[PDB]
Amino acid sequence: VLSEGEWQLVLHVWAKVEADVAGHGQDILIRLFKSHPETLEKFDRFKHLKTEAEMKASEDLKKHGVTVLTALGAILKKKGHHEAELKPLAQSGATKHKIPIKYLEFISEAIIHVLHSRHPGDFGADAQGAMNKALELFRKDIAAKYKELGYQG
Ligand code: HEM
Repeated sequence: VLSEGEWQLVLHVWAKVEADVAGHGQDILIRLFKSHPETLEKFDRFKHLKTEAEMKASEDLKKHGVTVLTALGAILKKKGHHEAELKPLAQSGATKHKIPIKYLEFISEAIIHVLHSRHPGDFGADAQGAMNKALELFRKDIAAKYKELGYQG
């Protein structure tokens, strides 16, 4: 659980993300694929992208990043009260895409990296701490939903 001031730091930087959801979405996916290339194997229509520039020119990738960040934002705004919003992600992660929690740690690292690269002035230690706790809670609660659906990833 996060304190009310921790949630405000999370939503404060998140408001900055929403000034450019598409570009943040692209930088996060690209950072994920580069840091942890195994993750790119989950995306059938994205593994023909061989270069950073090709990934940025792909409209489908950009659209996907907005879909990912929109869902994540809607969860964060619930400040922990996110069972209704989380359940559909658990279901497709556990029953369709098979996305292990380690891969959610990978994209969590990418999110922190890009937030610090773009917003250092609104993402110092305390805000990094708060966002870390929020994503930790996200992963903890999706793991528990994964197991209720019979996925141990
Ligand atoms: C912050 C964490 C994440 C969020 C909020 C998120 C959200 C979403 C949403 C909203 C969709 C479309 C709906 C559905 O299928 O559920 C999607 C699809 C997808 N996700 Fe995730 N995702 C996350 C992390 C990941 C990671 C870490 C992987 C892989 C390494 C992944 C792989 C996929 C794939 C393969 C699809 C299907 C895409 C298609 O080809 O149209 N996701 N995700």
